[PDB]
Amino acid sequence: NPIHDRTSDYHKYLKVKQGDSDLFKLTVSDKRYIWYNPDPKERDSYECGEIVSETSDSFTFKTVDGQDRQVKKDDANQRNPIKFDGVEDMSELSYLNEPAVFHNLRVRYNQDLIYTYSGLFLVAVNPFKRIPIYTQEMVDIFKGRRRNEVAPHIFAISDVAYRSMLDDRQNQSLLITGESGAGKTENTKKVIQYLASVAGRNQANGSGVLEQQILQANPILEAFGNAKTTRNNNSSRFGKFIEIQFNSAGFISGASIQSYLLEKSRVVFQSETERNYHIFYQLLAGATAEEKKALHLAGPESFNYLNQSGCVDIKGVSDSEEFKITRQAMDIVGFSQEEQMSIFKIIAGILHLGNIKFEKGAGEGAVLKDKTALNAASTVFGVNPSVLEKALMEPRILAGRDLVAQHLNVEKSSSSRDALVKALYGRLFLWLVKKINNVLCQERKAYFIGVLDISGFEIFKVNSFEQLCINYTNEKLQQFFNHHMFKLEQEEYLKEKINWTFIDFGLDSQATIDLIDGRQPPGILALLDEQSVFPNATDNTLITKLHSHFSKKNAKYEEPRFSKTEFGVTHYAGQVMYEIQDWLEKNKDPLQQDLELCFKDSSDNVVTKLFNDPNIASRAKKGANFITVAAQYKEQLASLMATLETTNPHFVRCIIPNNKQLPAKLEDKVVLDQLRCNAVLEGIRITRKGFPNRIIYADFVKRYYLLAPNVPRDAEDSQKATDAVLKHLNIDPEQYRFGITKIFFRAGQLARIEEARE
Repeated sequence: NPIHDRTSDYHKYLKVKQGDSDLFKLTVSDKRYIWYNPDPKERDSYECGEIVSETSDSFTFKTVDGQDRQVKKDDANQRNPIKFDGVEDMSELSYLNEPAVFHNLRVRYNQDLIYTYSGLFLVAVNPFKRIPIYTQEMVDIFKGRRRNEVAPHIFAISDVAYRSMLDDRQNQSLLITGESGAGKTENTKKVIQYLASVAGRNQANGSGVLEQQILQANPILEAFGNAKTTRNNNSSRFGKFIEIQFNSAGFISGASIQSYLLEKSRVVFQSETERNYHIFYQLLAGATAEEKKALHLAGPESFNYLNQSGCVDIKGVSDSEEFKITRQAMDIVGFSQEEQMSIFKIIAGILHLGNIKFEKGAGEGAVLKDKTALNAASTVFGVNPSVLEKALMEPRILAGRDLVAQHLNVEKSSSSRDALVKALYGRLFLWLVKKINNVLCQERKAYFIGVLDISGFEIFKVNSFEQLCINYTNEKLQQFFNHHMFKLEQEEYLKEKINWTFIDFGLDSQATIDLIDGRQPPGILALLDEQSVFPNATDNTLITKLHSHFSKKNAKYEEPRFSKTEFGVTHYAGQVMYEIQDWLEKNKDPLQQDLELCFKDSSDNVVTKLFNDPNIASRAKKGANFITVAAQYKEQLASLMATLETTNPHFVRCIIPNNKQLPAKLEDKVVLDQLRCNAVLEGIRITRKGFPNRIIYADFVKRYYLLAPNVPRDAEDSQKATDAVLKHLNIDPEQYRFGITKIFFRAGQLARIEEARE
């Protein structure tokens, strides 16, 4: 049942059902169409045309409503011949317009074919349905297969990365990106699944204990890193760089996980129709009778951190059941049964801190009249409720050389409480991953295949400091792609006898990067850092600086017309308006030293290494105190790229067909503007300067042969074996760059040579 049997699930679900015959009796076209739009202003809605007057000025195409508009060779989105509809590689489409590219994966999608190669890119549209293509029988089919040797699948790009590591003896990397809830996380899971198979270490068919530890380090991270949102009922609230390490033989020997940008806010505040992290709900419905009273728990709605968001129980699964796999995977990877209670006690404590309703007392300054929830909160932790009490409403400050206790109003006595909660969860999660690495990362890793999982550019309603970071990361990854293209493009420029004219891109992406992290002149991240060192500077002066540095003095910068708090940065994808607000606070992650030294000596074995160890409770020591959140981010990002540059990358781009989570719903607007949020199309357009028919070597030699007296069927060398149907037919040095060595083909004008009778 290989590529041979046409009645296998492989042919059924991953292939376009293959007719019979082949010759002049298969769908044939003898005319020409075009992609126009019925609505002039509305861009994302197109329709089939008809081209009736050629004249090299414009195209006077017919319509379907009977009328006859016009257009020239600047917008004419000439549609590809129908024999192309369905192609697995868009790298062959004679025309590369926006609608053309949308139509292909549109046809692919209606046939449940969600994977499609676009150049060196791997495109995958979220099916919102159960396609049975992830079986063990499926994995065995991709083993030892080549890209052009099989159909497009996450397994195809996985195997290829694995084979290259064994052959070229180089390191590999996968870059899976896209909007949240668009396919990723799941794709990256399939990558690990496949690799656990081909490079598995079990006698007969299974895991070798080690493999499971890896396969099980996943349920845990989703329990703390996932939650239901408006995009997906699982949606990842963090980025991650997973490194799968091997030995020389090609056997999986260990792995290591890297974490980024955890959504600390979700803990304290979930949005409408959304819910908090899974771990909370799995605990409540999961913990047995005695465990509930042990930590003083009650209903999943009697907690201020889980009730205001108008939703609790999700539609499709339970929670107590998935709490089984959580504690199950927790003891497979290795976590003391007591260390697991410790983890839960914090998850439980967090709930009670959210239940501390601060009330007003004598004039300003709050009062916790009802010491009910705090006591319980302080119980599970192991801290002094008395000192915790006033360390949260009467912290000391170092104003001058005086160190004075200070009563706080409700707003600031509540903010400090939420800041305490975030810090805890953000460190616990930072502790989880840490324990997992020491159980899976290694000492003498031979080679590794890395899987970067993070979202690309994203324009929300209100962009804040966390959006600046990822958009800053994307600017580099997108620069990494365009740069990687040079190297290769130049290579196959060499073995063609005739070599192409040196061509450069200095990459206009460097400008935006300078605007963000530049040193001299200072960039956003720089000016922001100088503004944070002062125990004084506000959010007004913060933006006052930027506007005085970049307004009318920087191309990528823009000052809003009527807005008094924002600024716009022109990225690769477009302009994004950023709101200032609490950047000055979140850039330092302040935590009143009293709450720090309050927890720093508690009764527990887990909650203490969170406050006592600088590897988890602090940042790099240089000059004054430790560094800023933005400083650490620039550093880690830079480190990420250092590794990436050492590897041979593969690019996967996830897509969502609709904002409703429905199958068979391919929205033009939604899907179309998503092919530009990413550029998977422009990736090929750069090769269009040479050849846009990218495929293997020469096929006109080994495909056609019936054509009228011109080229024979079998000639001597695949280079000039067809030395007539593509030259003496109105051609000369001006098409495909084939001298005497190697090349790829050119199909731009390909339409006059074939389309009628043989």
